[PDB]
Amino acid sequence: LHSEIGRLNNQSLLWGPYRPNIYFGTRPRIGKSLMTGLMWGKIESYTDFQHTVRYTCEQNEGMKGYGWDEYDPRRGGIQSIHDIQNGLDITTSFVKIPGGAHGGSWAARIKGTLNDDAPKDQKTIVVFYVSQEGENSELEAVPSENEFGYEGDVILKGRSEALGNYKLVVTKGKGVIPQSDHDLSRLRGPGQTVVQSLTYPDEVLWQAKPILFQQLKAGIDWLVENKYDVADPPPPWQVYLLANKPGSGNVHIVQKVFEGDFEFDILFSSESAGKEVTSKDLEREVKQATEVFGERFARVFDLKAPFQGDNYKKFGKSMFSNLIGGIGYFYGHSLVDRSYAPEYDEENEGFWEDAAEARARHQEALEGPYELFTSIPSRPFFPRGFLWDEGFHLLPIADWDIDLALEIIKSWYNLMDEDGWIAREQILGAEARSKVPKEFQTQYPHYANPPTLFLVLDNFVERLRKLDETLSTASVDNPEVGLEYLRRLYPLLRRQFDWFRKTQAGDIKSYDREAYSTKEAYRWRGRTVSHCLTSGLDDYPRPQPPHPGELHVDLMSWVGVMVKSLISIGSLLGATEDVEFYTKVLDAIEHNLDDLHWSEKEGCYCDATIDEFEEHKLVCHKGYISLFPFLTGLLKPDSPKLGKLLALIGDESELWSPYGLRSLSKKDEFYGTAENYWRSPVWININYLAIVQLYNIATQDGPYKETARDLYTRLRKNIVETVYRNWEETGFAWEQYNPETGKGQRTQHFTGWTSLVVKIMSGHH
Ligand SMILES: NNNc1ccc(NCCOC(=O)NCCN[C@H]2C[C@](O)(CO)[C@@H](O)[C@H](O)[C@H]2O)c([N+](=O)[O-])c1
Repeated sequence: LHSEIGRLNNQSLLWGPYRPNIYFGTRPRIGKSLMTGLMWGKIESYTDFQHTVRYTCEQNEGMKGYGWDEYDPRRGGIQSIHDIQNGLDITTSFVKIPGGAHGGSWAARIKGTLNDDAPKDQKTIVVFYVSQEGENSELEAVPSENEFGYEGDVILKGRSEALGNYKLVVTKGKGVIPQSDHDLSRLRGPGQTVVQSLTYPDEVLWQAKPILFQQLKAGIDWLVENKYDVADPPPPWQVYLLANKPGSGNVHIVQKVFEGDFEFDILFSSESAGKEVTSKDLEREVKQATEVFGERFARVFDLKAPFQGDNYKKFGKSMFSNLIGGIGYFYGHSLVDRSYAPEYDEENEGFWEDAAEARARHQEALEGPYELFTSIPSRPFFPRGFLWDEGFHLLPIADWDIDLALEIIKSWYNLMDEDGWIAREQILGAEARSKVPKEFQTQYPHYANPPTLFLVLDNFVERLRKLDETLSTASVDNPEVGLEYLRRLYPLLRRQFDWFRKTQAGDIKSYDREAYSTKEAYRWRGRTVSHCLTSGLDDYPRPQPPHPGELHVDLMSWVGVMVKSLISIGSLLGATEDVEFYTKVLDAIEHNLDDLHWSEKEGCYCDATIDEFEEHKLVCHKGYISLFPFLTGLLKPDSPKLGKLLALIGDESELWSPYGLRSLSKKDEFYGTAENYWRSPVWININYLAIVQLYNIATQDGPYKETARDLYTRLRKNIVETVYRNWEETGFAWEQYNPETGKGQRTQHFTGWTSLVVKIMSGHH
């Protein structure tokens, strides 16, 4: 029955708009298969279209906003694009119809509505782009009755081993199609839908924009050749309408020109299913999907006071839909340095200069291919997997569809190498590589990243302890299924644990360092003078200079998080030899956090180094780092240390702003310095951890109960209102929030762990 549920999940999740890097497009969870993409742009002149056309996601002054209004990857949803430049408000509805043996059918409706500023007679070019990779697969446009293009629907017939037999139809659609009186209409028609079928080597099929432009250019070249000129030029839109040449190939370009408002549909019909999909089907399923989404939202994200109002409900649906609608499928090679140069060991003073020299050797090579199914921090700026981000993305996703979250964990864990390493950024394939400068593509097997995915696993364990509806929860309703999942995953968690202890170990025994355990001390590899990218907290101030004797209290705390889950899961599997080892490490970390990291003087945790004169020195920068033992759930509810941290969190002159907890204290010398990334702004992921821990203390007998209750209440309020006010004003979730003004700054469309705000509002942790 475990294998049964796995097959049902496979079939359920196969199709999706799993191309978050573009406004709109579909692909299935198969590396080499069928992919679709939407392009549009107004055409007003002979040279404007190339600047107006939209394809990959961006955010600038010309695009007001975009995102999913509702989305469930099992069913589909609706996306809204608000394009100032092209004067267009676009709707893309996408829906899945289960059936057959090949992962079902789907349909999309693309609807374009001119805004008020647009000339009533704007010409808009719309392109649907279709590609198929594979050695033994086929795809063909059925030619039209008419000479020059299509009066009605365009039918593509294809086949592959992955998908079997299928048909993809691009319907005729509603809207005025402009007509030309030019001479040229005698050879190119007066204006009609057109198809060009082409073939390129598989590996470049993804470059839709250049492929399309290469065709437009050849069209124009043909004009110049055949004596069409400025004596008497055809209208711009006709100059950019391709000559109709349907046939067979691995690329098919469907082009339409509309005057005024438009709509058309794409229907993908799996032949192995019932009868083929119709437009009337699409409308039904769209309506049905909405109802289903609505009802689930109210059960799963039941917003509590003072956020019960409809305004906060629209806000919640927007934050949730955009996070889950980021889910993508990636496939291809990664760029890894597998030299393991000894300089990466970072054992010397000045190691950063060594490791730069090792990097300058450039021994990195492509390897793979790999696949990943994952949600993403930002469609326009970060459309790929990020290790510790995913930990946060999956927390609300898990509430919604636990089986989906587990799928994404499985996907992530399947990437882990024999050593136990997973790269912190997953850039798979040329398409993903295309948005990342070369200098930043290379992953390093010594670079770790917070194991935030353990948090999601914790939520699963506690739920396990105490047809789409059925599938979404199958892994908790069927305990044998739950356990088998953990059984298969458990070894890899353990490998990761050990990998941490091997590669990220700090130096106790070689120094004048007294402490309860000789084993337990951690230092992030990869740090520069200015940065510690691997910790997640890029420029949070650390010991200067960096030094092989550093210990990092955040890293040690993460280790604690892992052991606690390893205990929980190990128990469920009866791996007693293991569970006993874990307990001794937990015990040691608890003592060692105190022995090595606690400053009695400052009243918080700190990172350590080694002096000019070789003694252990604590270095305190009051901020997120300082609270780590608390945020990660390691301190007992009656601890005096905890009480002292509650004082720190509450203190307006340190961390507590009207807008949330500041990343760094206003008292710290490093406040608001350098790039001021993690040196003062309010970050929702860390605020979320605090809100959760405060709630724990608040709902449990103890000395800090009512102080925590007070902080919980006010912090939940502050964080939600900050993210909400900004959403109301700007349309966007932001990466971080300004502690002085409350304004969102840095990356937009950050959904992204900012979306955790849905879980904060709904509460009852
Ligand atoms: N002006 N542009 N400079 C610039 C510098 C470096 C790079 N490439 C390194 C790839 O890493 C990054 O993206 N940047 C670090 C920012 N990290 C943020 C966000 C996130 O990393 C993902 O949400 C979280 O995980 C981190 O916790 C959080 O601190 C690029 N680039 O174009 O890729 C551009």
